[PDB]
Amino acid sequence: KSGEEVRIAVLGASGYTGAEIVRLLANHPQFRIKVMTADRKAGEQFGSVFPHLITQDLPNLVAVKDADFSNVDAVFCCLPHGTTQEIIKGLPQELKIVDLSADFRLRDINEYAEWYGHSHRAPELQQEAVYGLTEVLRNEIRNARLVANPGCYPTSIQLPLVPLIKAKLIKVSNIIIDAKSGVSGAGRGAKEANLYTEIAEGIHAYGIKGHRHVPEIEQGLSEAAESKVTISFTPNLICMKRGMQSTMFVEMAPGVTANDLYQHLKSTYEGEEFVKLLNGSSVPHTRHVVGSNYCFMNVFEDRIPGRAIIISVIDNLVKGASGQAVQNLNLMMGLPENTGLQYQPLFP
Amino acid sequence: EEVRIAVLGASGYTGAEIVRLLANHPQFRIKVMTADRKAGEQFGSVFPHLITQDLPNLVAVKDADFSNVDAVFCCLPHGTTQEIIKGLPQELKIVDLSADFRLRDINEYAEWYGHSHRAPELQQEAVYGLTEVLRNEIRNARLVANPGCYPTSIQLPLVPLIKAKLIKVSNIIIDAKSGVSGAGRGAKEANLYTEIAEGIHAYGIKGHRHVPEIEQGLSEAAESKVTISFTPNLICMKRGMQSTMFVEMAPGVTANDLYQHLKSTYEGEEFVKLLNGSSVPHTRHVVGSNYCFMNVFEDRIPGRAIIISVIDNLVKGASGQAVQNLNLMMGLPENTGLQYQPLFP
Amino acid sequence: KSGEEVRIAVLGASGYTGAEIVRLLANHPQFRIKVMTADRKAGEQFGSVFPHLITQDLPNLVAVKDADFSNVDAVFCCLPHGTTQEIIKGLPQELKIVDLSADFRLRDINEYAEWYGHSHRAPELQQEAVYGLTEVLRNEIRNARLVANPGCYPTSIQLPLVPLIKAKLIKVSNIIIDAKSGVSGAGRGAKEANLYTEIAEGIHAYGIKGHRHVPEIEQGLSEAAESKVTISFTPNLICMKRGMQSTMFVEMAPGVTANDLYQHLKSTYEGEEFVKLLNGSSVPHTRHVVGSNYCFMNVFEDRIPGRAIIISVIDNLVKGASGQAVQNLNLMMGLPENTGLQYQPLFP
Amino acid sequence: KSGEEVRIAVLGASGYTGAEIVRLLANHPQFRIKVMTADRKAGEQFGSVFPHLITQDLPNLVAVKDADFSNVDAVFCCLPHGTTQEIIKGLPQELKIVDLSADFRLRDINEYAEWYGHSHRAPELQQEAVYGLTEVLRNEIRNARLVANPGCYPTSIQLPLVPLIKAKLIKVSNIIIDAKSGVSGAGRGAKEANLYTEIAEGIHAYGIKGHRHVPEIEQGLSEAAESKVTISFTPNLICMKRGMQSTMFVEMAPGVTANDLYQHLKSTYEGEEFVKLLNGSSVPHTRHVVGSNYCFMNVFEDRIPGRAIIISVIDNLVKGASGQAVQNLNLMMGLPENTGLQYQPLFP
Repeated sequence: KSGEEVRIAVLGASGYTGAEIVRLLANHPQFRIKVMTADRKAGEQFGSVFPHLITQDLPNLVAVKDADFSNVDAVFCCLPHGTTQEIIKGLPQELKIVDLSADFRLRDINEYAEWYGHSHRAPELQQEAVYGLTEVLRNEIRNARLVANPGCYPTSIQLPLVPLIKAKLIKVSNIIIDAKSGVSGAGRGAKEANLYTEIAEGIHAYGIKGHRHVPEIEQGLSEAAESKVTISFTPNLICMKRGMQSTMFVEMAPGVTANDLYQHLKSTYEGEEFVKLLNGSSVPHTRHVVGSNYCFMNVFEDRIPGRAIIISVIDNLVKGASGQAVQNLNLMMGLPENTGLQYQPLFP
Repeated sequence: EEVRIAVLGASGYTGAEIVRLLANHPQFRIKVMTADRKAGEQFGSVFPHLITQDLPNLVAVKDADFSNVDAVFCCLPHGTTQEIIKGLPQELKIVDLSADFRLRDINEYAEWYGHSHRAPELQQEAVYGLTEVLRNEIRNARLVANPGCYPTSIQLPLVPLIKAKLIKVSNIIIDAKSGVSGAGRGAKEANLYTEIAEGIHAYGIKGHRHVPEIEQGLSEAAESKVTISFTPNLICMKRGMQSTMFVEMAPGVTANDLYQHLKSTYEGEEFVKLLNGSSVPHTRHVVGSNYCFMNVFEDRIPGRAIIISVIDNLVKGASGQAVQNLNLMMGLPENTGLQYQPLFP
Repeated sequence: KSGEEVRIAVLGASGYTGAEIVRLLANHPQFRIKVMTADRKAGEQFGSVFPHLITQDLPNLVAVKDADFSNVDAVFCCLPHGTTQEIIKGLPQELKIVDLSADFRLRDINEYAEWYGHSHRAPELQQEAVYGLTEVLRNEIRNARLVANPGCYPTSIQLPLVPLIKAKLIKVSNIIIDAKSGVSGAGRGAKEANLYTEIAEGIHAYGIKGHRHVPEIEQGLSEAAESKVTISFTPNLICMKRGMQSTMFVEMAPGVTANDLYQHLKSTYEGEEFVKLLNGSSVPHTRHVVGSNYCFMNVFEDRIPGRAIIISVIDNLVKGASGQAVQNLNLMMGLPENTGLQYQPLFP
Repeated sequence: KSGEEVRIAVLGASGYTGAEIVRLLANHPQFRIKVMTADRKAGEQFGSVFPHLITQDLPNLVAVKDADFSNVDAVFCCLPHGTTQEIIKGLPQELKIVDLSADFRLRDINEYAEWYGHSHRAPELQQEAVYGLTEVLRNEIRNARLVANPGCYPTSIQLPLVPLIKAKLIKVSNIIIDAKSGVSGAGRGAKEANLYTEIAEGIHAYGIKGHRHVPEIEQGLSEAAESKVTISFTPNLICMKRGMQSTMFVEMAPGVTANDLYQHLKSTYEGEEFVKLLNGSSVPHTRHVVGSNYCFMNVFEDRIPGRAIIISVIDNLVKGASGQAVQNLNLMMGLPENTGLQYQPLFP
């Protein structure tokens, strides 16, 4: 603890999202959790919900409806869809808000109702929200009040593709993406599908053709391309808790080589602490960024002429979620972006 | 009637699988097993899970007596295979699980393996052991080159679709995933539980030794040179393999059309099943069986389709198919000793 | 399929137990499933409940009420607890029944109600039921109509301990047992505690002093000792799907050595196909019996004078459950015990 | 970083031990690695050996013989064995040294030879070395130049047992211990037995009667009891990377209850940040201390009258190794004990 303390409120902290925010803020010198909510577990001690955090001095969980924000400086929000928009819309003006849900991610409010089953409840506010892909919208994020924190898959995919598309080094046709993620992305909910026995020692694709993150990914790619981009995105559930890898099979622009893609990503992220372009032909392993806020990537040439292969990995729970959220709040509060986010990966 | 089996190079996982599968085979009985590093040792000592099996002690390959052997399963190094197999007696059914006799173009072999083919004559008579596809040929063959795991999972769905001209041979993008058991039992830092568990990574980028084997099969089906994109990934699981093929369909063809053609092609096949509706094949669902489960889906991009195929890399992807082939070449039903259902959970 | 088919009925087949029975019987040349029941999953196709069995020609699930036993030879039962006692009590007479639940394992009626919450609903029937520990009560089981198939932990423990106690080679004082089991024993029920994320890469003890298998184990040991035996049993949930290991720390009788124990178990089980004493100082691995109906064991000298350490492993789902259930039905039907049970361990 | 820099040298850093030290020191404001040795991988960048540490600014590994200690203040040592004593003996008589090997853990030189074959090579230095069980020998560690960092199993075992024995609350007879550990404790050595395929989905006991940690454990227990303590210790290799759990089945002294044991541990470690006694009957999970320098423990009454069950868990790589080493060096350098050791558990 140092500098001036920033009073934090975590809304919807009973999931893994909340556990990670707590974990990360325990290492942050200024951010201090003062209020935590979990409607289904109000009155309970967080240490009772997450035994691994028993040594942390935290306030008892309260129902979000009883949360007092008058003496709070910033909020990390992780509530259900629809309810999020209503709650955030009512929060006081003097606050920094980072919503980890997808509720304020899509600019097209109609595109939201189509993919989430209901009318956008905060259309006015949606126009004020800024997409939290730190390294890409940094300028806009630092003077934004409401930040819509990106989803995990979208984060791993846009970091490499956005800059390449803006520079016109790759075409926007036939972008084939095969993404893999640890099962922690499915949450703590009691589901037969996510049982150790149903997951361990095996894998399988899911969300074929229409995963809810597709619109989010295309939104960012379309803005970079200045034309409607339609991708092929196939996620796969892996028998591991943490870690995410997105492999993008792209067609390069006329005369462009895999090395050209490599050099552009290199100069684009050379000064970026959390986005690292690996050396030579080193292959990024998801195991090498677990527990860190890092994104490791590299690009290789495809056996097929004119094509390239891009591999991007992150800890779906950190840079893919809570890590990026804290990174954004650091930026919004004017603090170094790496504050409390320098934990090196836990390997083995 | 009992068929005397010899297993050359049985100290690996491949050998263990052969022993396990032949344990429930009414006719095939192992009489000879070789291994040079672990020669003289009891197999139950190399693989404690097979301690109840009555097997001969391992012997050096140079001391193996094939005179009283009917069939042979071969699993030797990247070069010693051609020499050894070339010197085996004539009256024998031979199923080589290595990749030494998989490529017909003797030239392509030198390219991807360094040295020149050491048995070009035999190469001409060897038959690619992709059972469901070359059944007729395998039945008449003396020497069968058992397919590799990735190639098996891929050619089964792709060969018939290309022959029927329902998919194009351009931009065939393949992302394959395999359990680390495919890496072998060799002592390596990279394959340690600590270096593998709770994580994944791609490997053999652009230049994996199975690429020409895959293209060979696709090219003949297409009658033109096919160049694919193939990217394998090492998964943190022991058994299981899943190949995802992102293909472009011919004009006017839909994903369902591909589904129906595969359905018709394999309706009578016991070990290749097309799942119903849009059910997704899980590698966990075929572990320990000689099955290959597959299904095809519409791609979000117009004119494209997504094909998913899974097998147990150690069974239908290796030893299972080798036994399926030997049954065929020995005149026995193909499923003999290969009806074990998947071990799930 | 060989001469003389036996029509099998499986009640409560929607769980892992049922799945294992299906897998095993597909290997059985005589046993053929003709009826399968599921409570809140009736009418569905078994291949839909368990995709890995999609190739098996099986009857669709029906309500237990619709079960027609007129043409059924044997019955495998796996139900709630309390529901089992009722259903079995009301079953035909000319039926061979193997109950995998714990309902008919304990002879002490009060002891049951005391460990299962409710009172025994078939006290009269309980007296006819035979404990299904094959190798130990083979003669009784053979002529029994109702067989109470043993639990997994109890199977791994009694096999080595019962003969040793009968032989008076070990004392019944301070029998300390630390058992470890794969999470598959917890069932396919949707529960947070059994999620991959909550189980993977970690272990923990459970049921500390108060596990339902204790009275089952003590019952067998007390009978073998002709005295009331009170043990120390502590189970541990391991991050693996199947496999089970029981480590018994016992005190040997005066003048007895670990080798003496070893030789008695060897002679006791030399002609037993499914109970094997490993050679020399070989340590039994759970990974080495997975998928088989084997129980591998060995006994070692303890550093403390006068003590020994016995290690016993089995696949909790096979010899610890469905495999032994099938072993028992074979015996009851006059078929070789290994019929459909010669599957060698799936390793790796 | 802040407050005068402490230049660190790590001898034998190519293993998990060294990687862990690097990870922990990256979070330490004062400790800065300046020298790292390794013979096999001499000349290589640490980031090439451990890809998860590529963003760290470290010196290339150098052969120990070419190591320069002129600009080093303290040293962490993780050399083979039989090599440690000779090397440490030759280091500058002014460096603070924490040896993570077992070579200086045994005070009785005769015991060392009697257990390792060859004689102790630095018996004179041995008398000077201090056993590094921080919470137990804090005062001595503060003043030591050479600290023999405890092994993992012994640390998890002595923390609970030592206090209880000194208070004579438990007998020193029939102390039965069954311990479990993640395979990371086996090292990064290329070995068939530690392959994913040979470890995953299975467990097995090892070192039956004869594990090298036994004399270390008995040394601590005998000191506490003031008599020779002979224990029963049985380790087990678990299919998980990190984590360790020791379960001690002990006999309580006359009139002593489990609660008495609980209350004494509660009182003993009340002010200890890294040794936590859980509440009520809360069971410690190894998954709940992963990545942290914590030891979670609890005690329960055994089903057998007069007996009790103690469970202690830690991350074998942190509190069981590098975490405690850093903890000790903090004391020796006069820095707050928890400096750079406040990382909360990585769960899930």
